[PDB]
Amino acid sequence: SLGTLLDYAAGVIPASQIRAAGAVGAIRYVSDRRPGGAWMLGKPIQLSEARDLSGNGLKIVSCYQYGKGSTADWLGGASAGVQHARRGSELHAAAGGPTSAPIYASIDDNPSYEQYKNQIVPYLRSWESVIGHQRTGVYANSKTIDWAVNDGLGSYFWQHNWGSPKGYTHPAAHLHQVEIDKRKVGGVGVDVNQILKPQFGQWA
Repeated sequence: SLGTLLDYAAGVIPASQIRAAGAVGAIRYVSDRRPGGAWMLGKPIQLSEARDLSGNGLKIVSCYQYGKGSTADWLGGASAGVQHARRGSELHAAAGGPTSAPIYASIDDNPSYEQYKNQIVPYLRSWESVIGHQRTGVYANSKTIDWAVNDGLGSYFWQHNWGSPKGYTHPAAHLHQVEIDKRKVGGVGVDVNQILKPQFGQWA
């Protein structure tokens, strides 16, 4: 690793506490709170929080996840992709996120090849059609990252371990989620991510 990035949905953490926890920045949501998700005070990142993080010399990265499970964003394929990508782009810009920075679209699942080809490919192609190939990031397991890389879908890859081989890091991944909810920072549960490549989608 080149440093740690934290991700969290339950609340907003003062940048001084992210820095005190040993992280060099955070991966933050450019998404709304779904029904049943009003507790996700960490969604979406606001301009004031982005200014706090950057102010303390911390890195910022954008990710998108609205639904989950039975309401996973990618289920609706192309039509779902344009609706979610537009909103993510709008929220990223509202928090002062530059258009030179990507947004990591979430595949918070362990899909089959059938789900990938029939639903995730049109979903991710819609993200590319809205914000561009160069701005399309993908949060997925290493199997899904490999399928996307092999298809030339997406430019940034953030590996999760649900459906990835034990102890494996995909050689194309920019970021790797290595720990889920095993830490609390400023009263908020956080996930830990390792930076693998020097250009990983940081705003600055």
